[PDB]
Amino acid sequence: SLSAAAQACVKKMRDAKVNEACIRTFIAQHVMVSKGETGSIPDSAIMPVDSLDALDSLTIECDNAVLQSTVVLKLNGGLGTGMGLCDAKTLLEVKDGKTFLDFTALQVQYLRQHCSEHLRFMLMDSFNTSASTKSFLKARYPWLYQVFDSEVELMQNQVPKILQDTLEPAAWAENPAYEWAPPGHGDIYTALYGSGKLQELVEQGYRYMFVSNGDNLGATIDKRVLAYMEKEKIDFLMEVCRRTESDKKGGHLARQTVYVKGKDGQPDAEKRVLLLRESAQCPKADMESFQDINKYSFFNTNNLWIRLPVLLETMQEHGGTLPLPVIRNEKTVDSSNSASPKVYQLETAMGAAIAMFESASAIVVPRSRFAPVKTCADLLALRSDAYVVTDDFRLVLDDRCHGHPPVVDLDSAHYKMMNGFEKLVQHGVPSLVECKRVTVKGLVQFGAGNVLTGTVTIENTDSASAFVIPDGAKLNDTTASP
Ligand SMILES: O=c1ccn([C@@H]2O[C@H](COP(=O)(O)OP(=O)(O)O[C@H]3O[C@H](CO)[C@@H](O)[C@H](O)[C@H]3O)[C@@H](O)[C@H]2O)c(=O)[nH]1
Repeated sequence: SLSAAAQACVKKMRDAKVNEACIRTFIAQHVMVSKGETGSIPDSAIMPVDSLDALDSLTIECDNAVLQSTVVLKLNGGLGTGMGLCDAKTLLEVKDGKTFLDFTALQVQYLRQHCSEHLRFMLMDSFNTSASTKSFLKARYPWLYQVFDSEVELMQNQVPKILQDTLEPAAWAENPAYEWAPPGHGDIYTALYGSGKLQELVEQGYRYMFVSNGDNLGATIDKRVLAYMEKEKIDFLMEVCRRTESDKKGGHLARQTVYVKGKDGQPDAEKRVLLLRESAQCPKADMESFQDINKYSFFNTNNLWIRLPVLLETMQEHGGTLPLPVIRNEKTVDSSNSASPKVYQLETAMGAAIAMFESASAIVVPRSRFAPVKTCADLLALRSDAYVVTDDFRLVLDDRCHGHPPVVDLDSAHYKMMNGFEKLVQHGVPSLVECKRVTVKGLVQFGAGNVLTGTVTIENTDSASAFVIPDGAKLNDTTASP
């Protein structure tokens, strides 16, 4: 029996024609929250993972059948609020004249010309990113546009922001659209299930799905992963990378120990269960432990593989939902206005599913399968010569980097927003391939042919005047300033 508040959310969602699966999923989360669940996973409750197989040790590729039964999906429904974006992040340029969307399509095309001509490709969009994405494909990749509605787009759900006190759905007279928020990428399972698409794919013979973030262009299908999954009989596989200094926004792997006292005579059998802990799930006042890349050295790339029939059946047996651990995000109904009421926005992360299948597992993969873009600082790295384009169109770190991406640090006051960062490279993107660390303090502007090497800091202590770096400049292990 639901409290009045929960019942009000259900009513609001029904009135707005929200899919039943999404409502059941959101409500179970609301029940948790009402009982005290904050979403936090304390350090005392988890332990490090010390042993995982490595993709580098694999060699056998899957058979044609298995490959043909694999669907590719790219997440594309988030906001780049932190980077001051207002539309799909994937529409931003990555290399001269090419956007994330450009390289994604080229990737699909390449696989359709080489691996499987009928490769099923999908994009999960939000209503905020849907139209922009469709129009881009229509003008640039018509072969994708023509089947956009039929097979490519998965529309994520929308859930109501709830008042922090009573947990009642919040109202915003000025702009009611602000009463709804995306539910996190963890919503993919729910949307796949509720729309009937998950069932449809399984009916058509699809058995696996390879999902990855829209910002990560180093991720494509590796037939060795499929063979490994087939053999080891794994239903869910998370690709994790050895954590570097640059991995601060995202989640890390961890384990807990479960005791399965199975059998007569045989004793306490210990069973390691894995789980994901997003930055937002670390108690705010214990963040340094989440930040210690030695304690938790396995960082989630969000390159996930899921066996569709199994996902479908476990959701069916569980009331038609995937009970992922809730993440309680705090904000105000009108993100911009801090005078607006405080609210909780319940979300889930796609990788949290690793805790939902008995045979779930993780695999360490090389850094080439992970080129993240969470900040403008990451965008700088991706744009610089540090990253290169492969033949199958993935963006990978240059060989000279040794799996070590440049540690970029830009003054949050001038470059956190895309408008600020865009003026920083207005005159050209500095070569960073031979650069291990570059920091920029104060207002600065790169000139053309700028080449950094070793550890380079650029200080503009002056402030009131943009320190414009000369053209052809060359900065090696130094601190350049006016
Ligand atoms: O409701 C949502 C929210 C996000 N996204 C998309 O899904 C990806 C989510 O990534 P983003 O918000 O940029 O990053 P995080 O959620 O902070 O982190 C994810 O990606 C990190 C690797 O970059 C992992 O370490 C984390 O565990 C994983 O949750 C992006 O393509 C988004 O556009 C959606 O489609 N819908």
